[PDB]
Amino acid sequence: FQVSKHPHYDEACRAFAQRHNMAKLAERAGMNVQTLRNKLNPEQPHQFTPPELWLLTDLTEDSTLVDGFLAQIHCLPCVPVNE
Amino acid sequence: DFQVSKHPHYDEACRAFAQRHNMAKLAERAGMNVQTLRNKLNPEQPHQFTPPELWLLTDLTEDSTLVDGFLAQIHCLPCVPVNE
Repeated sequence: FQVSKHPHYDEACRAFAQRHNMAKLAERAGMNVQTLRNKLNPEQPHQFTPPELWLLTDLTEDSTLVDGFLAQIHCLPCVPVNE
Repeated sequence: DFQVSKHPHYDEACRAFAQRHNMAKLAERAGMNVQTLRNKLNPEQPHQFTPPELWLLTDLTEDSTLVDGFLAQIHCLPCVPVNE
């Protein structure tokens, strides 16, 4: 695995802020709304933690953050499995 | 979908990753403090890796233990490379 040139995670972060209401999502996740914007802003040094990435993915049922996380290291998107 | 699992998948991967690799040698390659680097892999400590930190360590070690545990904590199969 090698880190890519194209910012796949940065484009996944900007797109995640596009779809969801940041005020409502930050409240449900118990996050300061400005800190959530910063961790989604590739212009700011704030970054998500693994527990934060799972929580936001769980509440929204959207894999944008995780899929962009995987493409940066050339992994295909999450393929879930149940049972 | 994408629900959080109650098993410590990412935690157990952090322990296995920490045991497999020398922490001092990885810290000087990754440009991190060796004590901070252990804290991220110690589940009993609240320190966590940032997304750039996980890509770098996966790059330097060519070991997908942390990424696969990251995927397993929310019910994703292990990483399948793109391979150009």
